[PDB]
Amino acid sequence: MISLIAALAVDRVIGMENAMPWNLPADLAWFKRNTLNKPVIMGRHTWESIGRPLPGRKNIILSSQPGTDDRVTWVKSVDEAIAACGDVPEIMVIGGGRVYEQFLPKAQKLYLTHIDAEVEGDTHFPDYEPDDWESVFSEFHDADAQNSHSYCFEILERR
Ligand SMILES: NC(=O)c1ccc[n+]([C@@H]2O[C@H](COP(=O)([O-])OP(=O)(O)OC[C@H]3O[C@@H](n4cnc5c(N)ncnc54)[C@H](OP(=O)(O)O)[C@@H]3O)[C@@H](O)[C@H]2O)c1
Ligand SMILES: Nc1nc(=O)c2nc(CNc3ccc(C(=O)N[C@@H](CCC(=O)O)C(=O)O)cc3)cnc2[nH]1
Ligand SMILES: [Mn+2]
Ligand SMILES: [Mn+2]
Ligand SMILES: [Mn+2]
Repeated sequence: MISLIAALAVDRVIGMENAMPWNLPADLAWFKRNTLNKPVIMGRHTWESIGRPLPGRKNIILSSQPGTDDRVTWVKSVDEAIAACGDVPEIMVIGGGRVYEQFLPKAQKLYLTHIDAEVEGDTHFPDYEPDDWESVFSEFHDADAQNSHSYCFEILERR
């Protein structure tokens, strides 16, 4: 099973200048809980944005060019990325925009955080078709001293 996990600001913005400008510790904790002990697939730009391997997860990087770091696994196509995960129950695709576009048709589940923040961005989460997806979990949180915007955790499953 393939799942996508992402945090979206207003208008589906996910990034600006290869960075995420907001800081929401509760959402990073949600990201860790839902990805730990699973393989994670990311594109090369997202690898450069994170800047280090994510511990406790098999890190798989998509790039057309040879890898430059043997602490992670480098693959050259979507099919190779999936194969490199082996026989696991759930593969987590962690972006960025171009990678989400390619894996969305193959995904059964979306883990989305909707952040109430207006962000100038240059990268967006793909338009998906709402009729194809059923919301099976949602949890709203007001802003607090640690998290400066309100946010909604949602899990959607392909109908
Ligand atoms: N808010 C969130 O949830 C979230 C999550 C992830 C990322 N982001 C943000 O998203 C932005 C990065 O997204 P992006 O769309 O620019 O880049 P991306 O999807 O991270 O990376 C694209 C790169 O991945 C490689 N790639 C993708 N598909 C491939 C394929 N089929 N075969 C081989 N290589 C492939 C290529 O690398 P080569 O050029 O080396 O071939 C391509 O240039 C940043 O702003 C980051 O902060 C946000
Ligand atoms: N909901 C969501 N939020 C994100 O921030 C996010 N980020 C990415 C890609 N970028 C990043 C950037 C930083 C870390 C990171 O530092 N993660 C730590 C945080 C642990 C914690 O804060 O408790 C990790 O070990 O996962 C992960 C992914 C992909 N999907 C996402 N999905
Ligand atoms: Mn092929
Ligand atoms: Mn197999
Ligand atoms: Mn806000």
